[PDB]
Amino acid sequence: GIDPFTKYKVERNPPAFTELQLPRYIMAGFPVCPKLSLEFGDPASSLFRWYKEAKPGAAEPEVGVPSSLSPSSPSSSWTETDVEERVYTPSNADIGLRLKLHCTPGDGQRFGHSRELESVCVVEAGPGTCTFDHRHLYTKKVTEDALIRTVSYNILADTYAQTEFSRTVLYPYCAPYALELDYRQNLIQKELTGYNADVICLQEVDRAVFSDSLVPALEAFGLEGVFRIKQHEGLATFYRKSKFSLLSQHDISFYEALESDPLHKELLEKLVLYPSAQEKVLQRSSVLQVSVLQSTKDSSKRICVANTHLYWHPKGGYIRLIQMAVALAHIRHVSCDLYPGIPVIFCGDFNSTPSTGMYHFVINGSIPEDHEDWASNGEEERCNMSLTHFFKLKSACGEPAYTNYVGGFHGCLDYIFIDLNALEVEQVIPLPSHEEVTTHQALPSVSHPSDHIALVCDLKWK
Ligand SMILES: [Mg+2]
Ligand SMILES: [Mg+2]
Repeated sequence: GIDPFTKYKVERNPPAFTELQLPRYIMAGFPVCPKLSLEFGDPASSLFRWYKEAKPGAAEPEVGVPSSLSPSSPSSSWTETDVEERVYTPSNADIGLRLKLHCTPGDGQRFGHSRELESVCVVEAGPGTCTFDHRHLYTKKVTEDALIRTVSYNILADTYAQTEFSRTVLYPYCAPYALELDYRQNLIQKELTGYNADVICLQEVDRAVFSDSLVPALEAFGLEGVFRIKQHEGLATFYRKSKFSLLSQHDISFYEALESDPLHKELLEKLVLYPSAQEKVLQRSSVLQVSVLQSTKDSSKRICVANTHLYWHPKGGYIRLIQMAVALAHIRHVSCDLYPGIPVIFCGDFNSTPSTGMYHFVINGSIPEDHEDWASNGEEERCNMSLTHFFKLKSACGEPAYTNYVGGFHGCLDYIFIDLNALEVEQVIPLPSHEEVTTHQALPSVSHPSDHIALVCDLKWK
């Protein structure tokens, strides 16, 4: 009815849902993570109730009649479930059924008007096994305050997969349905949420994947994220709110920093002696995400979390060297100048195996001017120089046989680098066995949602 006090009153914007979406793909044993954009409220104080179709086909959609959210069907075609949580995980018994979510926005003090929506898909059977199933045995609980469970994962961008070409030439061994973004995202949501991690650094994140898949899944499990585009896709970093808050951000673009920031003046002076190499470096659009996190448990503890995806080309060794030199100089500035020497975690797809110049530089703190990678793409783009950096770094998950495994290539390209003076490794969550990885020849597969393998480790302060 009419509120008779509105003439006397300036009144609140009530809690209200401003996006409500269900996944377009749903599978038994995989969490259904609704997208909720909640204004003037929070999901934690909101109400959720899940319904399932009474039996397959029972809920016939109203023809031509509009809803702004979903199809609409008779209320009597639906059965109320047990589940009053934001996330619903279907069972085998749900196979063949559509789902319906009824939710009421709240802010802890009051509720706003409820909305409801139905899935357009039915629950499907899930894969028999996934490579992360055994790994999840190690990550059943959120870690204690003394630990930082850290993930690094290149999740394979739809913008590079989705293709018929990618399907027929790069990934011909993979079931086409398992290459589909919606299938891979459902696996990725289960994978990442099951790691129960504190810091998650991702690469090859499509913008829409960030907004529609990762944020809804990970925020349901207590993590918040930030995104930085490269060109067609980019980087994401998530952190567990119960253990960290985001204190500051210091993202850079390597070409932009190298040419315009006096921090890198000495490196730039070395490179201008090599016009052709310099041109190739400054044409690259790789970026570096840097997030300084404040511990919610200990006011004295802050950590510098960096994330990157370096230049991809096999002959791009000298470019990756220069990109990492810029990254580490920038990270030194943030972690040692803007903050007085805080620990560094540096995740990424570095597109560099352990035998490369870039890797040598990282773990030794220097590289000589005569290293062969200074002519990785031939004489004209040669750029011999000696570099040094400040850090004592080690790879927390070591040097696996590979972290990227496709039909035509495999190698260790991904690392979680840590400041070994400040952090140590409590445990490494084992990568899938070679026999697991090759069950469907290579990756991705019906059982594994990327062509890379997630690195997961538990770190501790020294
Ligand atoms: Mg890739
Ligand atoms: Mg790569």
